[PDB]
Amino acid sequence: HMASRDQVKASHILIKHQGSRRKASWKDPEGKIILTTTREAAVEQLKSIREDIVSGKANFEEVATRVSDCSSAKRGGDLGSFGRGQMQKPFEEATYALKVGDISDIVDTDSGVHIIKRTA
Repeated sequence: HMASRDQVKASHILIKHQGSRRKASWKDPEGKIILTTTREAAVEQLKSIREDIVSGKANFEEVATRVSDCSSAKRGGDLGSFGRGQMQKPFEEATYALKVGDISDIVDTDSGVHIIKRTA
C-alpha cells in the first residue's frame, strides 16, 4: 500500500578480498590463507571492474553468479526490492544515490566489495 514510490530495487555482485573474516564464506580449501586481494587492493580491483563493466557492454549475470556473495552466486542477478530493509547505510545509499550508468562508485561493505546495477 502506498501513494508514490519508495522501496529500492536493484542488483549487484561481490569480489574477493580481506573482508573481516576469511575470504567470502565460499567453498574453498581452508588449507592456508595466501596473499591476494586485500582491503585497499579490493577497491583497486573494483576500480577497474567498475571501469570495465562501465565501458564495453560485457556480461554480468554469469559473473554475478561466480564472483558474487555466496548466496548471491545463486542470485547473481539482483536482490529485487528493499526500502529501509536489507542492505544498510552504504549499499542502500548507493542504489538510492545512483541510477544505472555510473554503476555505483565501488561498494565495499556488508560482505566485502560489490557493484550494483539496476536497469542498464
